[PDB]
Amino acid sequence: EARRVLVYGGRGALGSRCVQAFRARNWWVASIDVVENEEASASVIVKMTDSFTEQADQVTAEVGKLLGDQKVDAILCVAGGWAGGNAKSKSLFKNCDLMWKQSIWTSTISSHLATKHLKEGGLLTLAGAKAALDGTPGMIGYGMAKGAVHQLCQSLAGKNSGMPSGAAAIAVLPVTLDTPMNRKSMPEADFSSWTPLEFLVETFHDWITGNKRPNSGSLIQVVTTDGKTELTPAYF
Amino acid sequence: EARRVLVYGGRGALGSRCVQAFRARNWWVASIDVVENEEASASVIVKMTDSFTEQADQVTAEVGKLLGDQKVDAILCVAGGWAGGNAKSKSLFKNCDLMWKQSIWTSTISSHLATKHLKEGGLLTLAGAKAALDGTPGMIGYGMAKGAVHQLCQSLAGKNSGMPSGAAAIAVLPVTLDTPMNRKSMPEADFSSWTPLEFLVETFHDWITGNKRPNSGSLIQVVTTDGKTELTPAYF
Ligand SMILES: NC(=O)c1ccc[n+]([C@@H]2O[C@H](COP(=O)([O-])OP(=O)(O)OC[C@H]3O[C@@H](n4cnc5c(N)ncnc54)[C@H](O)[C@@H]3O)[C@@H](O)[C@H]2O)c1
Ligand SMILES: NC(=O)c1ccc[n+]([C@@H]2O[C@H](COP(=O)([O-])OP(=O)(O)OC[C@H]3O[C@@H](n4cnc5c(N)ncnc54)[C@H](O)[C@@H]3O)[C@@H](O)[C@H]2O)c1
Repeated sequence: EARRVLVYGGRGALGSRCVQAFRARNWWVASIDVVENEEASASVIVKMTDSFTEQADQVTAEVGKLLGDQKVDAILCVAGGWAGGNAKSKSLFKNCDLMWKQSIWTSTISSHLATKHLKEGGLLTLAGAKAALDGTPGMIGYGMAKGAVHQLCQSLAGKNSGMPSGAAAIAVLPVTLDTPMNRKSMPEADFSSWTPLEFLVETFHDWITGNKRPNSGSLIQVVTTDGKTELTPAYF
Repeated sequence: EARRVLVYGGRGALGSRCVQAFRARNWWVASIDVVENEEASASVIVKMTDSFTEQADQVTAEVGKLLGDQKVDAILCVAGGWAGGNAKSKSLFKNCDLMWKQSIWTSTISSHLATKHLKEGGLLTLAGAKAALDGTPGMIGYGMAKGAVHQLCQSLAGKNSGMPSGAAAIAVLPVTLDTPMNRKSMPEADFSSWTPLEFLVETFHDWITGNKRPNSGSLIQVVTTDGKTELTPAYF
């Protein structure tokens, strides 16, 4: 029960799969990323800038003009990426900068967009990390970025957060996704423990059409063992 | 047991009290803030910029030149500030931008500085928020900022985070501090539930000189009831 979806990070591995999948069902899908998705119904290009407010104002304004008075069924915030490094790393700063822009910036704008354009009873999905439920000594930036997302998910389920009535804010907490990039970069790893993209797509679909949707403010761990994926709630 | 301290946010309410207090004991104290602290032994001025890596590289380089081969007993990261707003707020973006720069940026550089300049058995203090242990619907940015700090504290206590041997990473989680600004801005509030600055200063002093120091990765709630402050551990 949905025909209007926004995919934030629409050109990423997951995001791309979503656009394709929803377009195949004849849903109207807009992709919001640093580059265009010609497969989407519409594309919003995020401006590359160090200025958060400049980027945010730009996306908000453009989505505003694109939607008009139309509300969407869901906003899938699937933007992110990974970078490692401990506190001593020479690349700490560069990596932190990137991690913040990919996960914190996107999560924040998404949240704002949800308050303005999500239908009542609609869905917002955020991208967290199972690893970020604890200290992440070998990946400072990433852990911090994802931790903040987790926290934000809590805020949105609270009274007077600005979320539309009956809408839900849900964070997905994966370990590793099965992507060609992951495959090339971790060639001798056990792919049988990586989550297929299709599994998430099918899950999102369920959540949208009212099937098995968890409460707002839920942190859902996505863990794959021997090619079988399971969903397990985690508490903040 | 200390004579060398760095205060990050050295010109803030708390930070200022620290510099004064440690200088009074004849300790060498450097203040790192957006403005100079003429009361400190030394002052490092953070460059105002939207570029995280530009700001970070600048502080790191300058602290490096200032310290040389000298290690410090402690780094008190007391930088922050507060801004409110739900997800629907028109000022969300502006407020988020500020919250991130004051708490996330500072916490991150501080952490990096600790790995390079903290003595073994030294201390790093971070500034969190009791409120950020849950969803903060009325203060998105703040909650996110402080949540990330909490998470980072966890990372630094982990194996191979880059922290010097025996040093500790401790986050302080206040409710409200007794500041003249708070007083002017919340005039009919119960000041008897606000934490005196001196209490934190005395606490920091204890932590530095080895008295009653909690484990690394500790989240210490600071709660004042009827002018009596108490320290209570919280778990991530
Ligand atoms: N792949 C994994 O192993 C793994 C493990 C845990 C979590 N995750 C997460 O799940 C989500 C989906 O992962 P993925 O594998 O599809 O990621 P991806 O790297 O393949 O795709 C992320 C997308 O985000 C876009 N993006 C980055 N910053 C952006 C901004 N400011 N505005 C707009 N778009 C921006 C990128 O351009 C890219 O298209 C991400 O948050 C990712 O971190 C992935
Ligand atoms: N005052 C309260 O009621 C209250 C409640 C909870 C937490 N806290 C926190 O405890 C810590 C001490 O609080 P305070 O009352 O002394 O804060 P403050 O606002 O009075 O001082 C913070 C300082 O941080 C500096 N700063 C901000 N961004 C900076 C950057 N990028 N580089 C350097 N310096 C930067 C500011 O210039 C200011 O001097 C802060 O993290 C604050 O958020 C305060």
